[PDB]
Amino acid sequence: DVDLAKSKVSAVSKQMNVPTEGAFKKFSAQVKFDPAKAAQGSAQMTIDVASFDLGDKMYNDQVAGKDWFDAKTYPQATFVSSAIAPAGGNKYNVTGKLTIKGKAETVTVPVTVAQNGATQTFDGVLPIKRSAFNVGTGEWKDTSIVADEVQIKFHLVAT
Ligand SMILES: CC(C)=CCC/C(C)=C/CC/C(C)=C/CC/C(C)=C/CC/C(C)=C/CC/C(C)=C/CC/C(C)=C/CC/C(C)=C\COP(=O)(O)OP(=O)(O)O
Repeated sequence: DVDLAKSKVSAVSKQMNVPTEGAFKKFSAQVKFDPAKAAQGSAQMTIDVASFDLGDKMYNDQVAGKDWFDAKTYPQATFVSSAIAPAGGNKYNVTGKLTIKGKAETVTVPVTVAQNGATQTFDGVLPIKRSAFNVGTGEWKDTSIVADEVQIKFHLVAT
């Protein structure tokens, strides 16, 4: 499987002179994938949500708090695949369970895969609604302040 230092998971939000992008500095992931048997593959990711870095300590503290991630109550977010559907041209629709702030949803993410030497790379973007996971509640429900749509971007490098 993977390499954190070589890999990146980020989230892009809007409001609306944006992107505002933050990156999770601590996560793990496991991938098992052979394009000759793609549907037999699997992947999981576990993110340490308190490691989310927007490049600003006050923003980082706010987003860790109860109305946002509530990182003390829910320290991790997870994705676990259940199916992989080839989409043609090194693209695969990867379906699985995304759990954020203790709320689970089935999601399908388009992933592009490349191999070069002993390295495999997995790139994709998953749009979600933060409200679906109750991320940014209370006064932060107002989507004229922070948009509901958040794009989760990942670049996973294995071996
Ligand atoms: C074929 C194969 C095997 C492929 C591999 C498959 C594979 C590994 C796929 C991976 C797919 C996925 C889903 C990967 C990600 C996995 C996980 C667990 C993702 C969860 C990440 C996560 C916690 C996402 C939630 C992100 C959210 C909703 C973040 C909130 C966004 C945020 C913090 C916005 C804050 C806005 C900011 C910084 C400031 C606002 O400032 P403000 O005060 O309002 O300014 P003003 O007042 O001026 O307006």
